[PDB]
Amino acid sequence: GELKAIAQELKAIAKELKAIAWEHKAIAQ
Amino acid sequence: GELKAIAQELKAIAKELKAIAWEHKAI
Amino acid sequence: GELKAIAQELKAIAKELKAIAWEHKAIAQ
Amino acid sequence: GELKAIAQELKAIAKELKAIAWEHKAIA
Amino acid sequence: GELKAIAQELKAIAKELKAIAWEHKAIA
Amino acid sequence: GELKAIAQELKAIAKELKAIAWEHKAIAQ
Ligand SMILES: [Br-]
Repeated sequence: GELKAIAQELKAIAKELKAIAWEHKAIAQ
Repeated sequence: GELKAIAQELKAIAKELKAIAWEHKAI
Repeated sequence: GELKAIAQELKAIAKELKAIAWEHKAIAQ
Repeated sequence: GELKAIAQELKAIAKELKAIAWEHKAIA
Repeated sequence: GELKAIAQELKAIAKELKAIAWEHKAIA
Repeated sequence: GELKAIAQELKAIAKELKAIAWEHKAIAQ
């Protein structure tokens, strides 16, 4: 379904944001 | 429901953005 | 309702991007 | 209604994204 | 539509995100 | 459909995020 595909994109977005959040944390040494 | 699920992913999103807002406040 | 839930999480999202905007604004000024 | 409320939050999100971009450009 | 309107704001979001990556591309 | 249109913008959004994500990594290096 298209609602399911919408959740899938939101999920991929969340993990990209997860990674960036981690970079900032790492970069904060 | 797939709307509930959509909401969950937005919740996770706000969680990461919050973490990011902080690490900026932390640098 | 579930659409309300979605709108509420987008409000929260908009908020964090506001905070992030301010921190960047800070770095500049 | 609710779909409207969603568009207006998106709008607000777009606006804040634009604010961040401006601040990036403004460092140099 | 309202759905149509949501897509336009999401399109606006994509655009601002693309501007952020451009400034970042300038730094990096 | 309009839902597919929405899912496609979310796909475009994930892409730019991904690029920004790779920008932060390059700085980390
Ligand atoms: Br950023």
